[PDB]
Amino acid sequence: HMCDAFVGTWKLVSSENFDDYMKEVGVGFATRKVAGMAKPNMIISVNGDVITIKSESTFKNTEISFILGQEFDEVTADDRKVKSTITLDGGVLVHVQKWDGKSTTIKRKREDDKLVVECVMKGVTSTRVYERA
Ligand SMILES: Cc1ccc(Cc2nnn[nH]2)cc1Oc1ccccc1
Repeated sequence: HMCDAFVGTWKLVSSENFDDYMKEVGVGFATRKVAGMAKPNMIISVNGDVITIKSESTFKNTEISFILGQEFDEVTADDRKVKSTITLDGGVLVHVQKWDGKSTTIKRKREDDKLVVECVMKGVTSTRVYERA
């Protein structure tokens, strides 16, 4: 029941400061522009201890499956090869990606009927708000 409130299909409805976040991460111009247009559907499911998060959009379709606290390899939508660990901290899913001596954290939170995604790279945060699809 660990992620009950996250499970479901969610659609992006707003984004703030995402271009700057992507710049800070190192994403190039053309990828930033096409990625920034995307309105993904995020599909979260749980089967036993395995959590799956899919992101489907015109830009890219991605899928990760993981166990909390157990590091895994991820190829991000912008093609970084990262080492990821996802944990639950006080009801927030905290996803840390490490690559090339850099780090970024993506937090997913349930707030009212929304799922809020906060992405941080050094001093730069972006907030992406999803609603149930
Ligand atoms: C690369 C990347 C970094 C951070 C985030 C933030 C995020 N995670 N979940 N919701 N938003 C998304 C990223 O990838 C995508 C960008 C656009 C469309 C599809 C995927």
